[PDB]
Amino acid sequence: NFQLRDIKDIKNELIRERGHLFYSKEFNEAERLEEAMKQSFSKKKAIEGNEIALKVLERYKTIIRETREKKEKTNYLKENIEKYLNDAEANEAYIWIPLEIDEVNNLYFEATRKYKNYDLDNALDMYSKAFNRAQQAAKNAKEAKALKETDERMYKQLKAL
Repeated sequence: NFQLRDIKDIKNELIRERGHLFYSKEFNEAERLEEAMKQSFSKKKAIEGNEIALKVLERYKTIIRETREKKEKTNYLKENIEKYLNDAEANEAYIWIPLEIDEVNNLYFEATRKYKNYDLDNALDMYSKAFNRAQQAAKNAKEAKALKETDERMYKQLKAL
């Protein structure tokens, strides 16, 4: 099981991940319930307080578990965006599809502004759009490149032979 200290520690960790900022509503709610538990204990009702305390622990654990989950998903999308933007830049993307590359850089930027305003959910949506368009960008860069190689390789033969 657990004790009073257990909450101190979980709550400390949650603050350390800025859980209270990413989920300020659910954090106000768990803090209101922590008060209730404190009244219980001070009014000498250990069973009632302990019954509330098991909940406060789980309300606090949810906030970190989900903060962590989306943090990890967020920086997976980030690393993959840079990976496919590389693959696209390697395939002449600033020749054939430069404005497609700008859109991605812009989506990624605006997603980071959302992330910094502690809006994990909308931040993740725009990082997912940016991801989808990095994939699409990498593809269109290859297809475009391959097309140019074919057209100039025909056209060399025609104009001489």
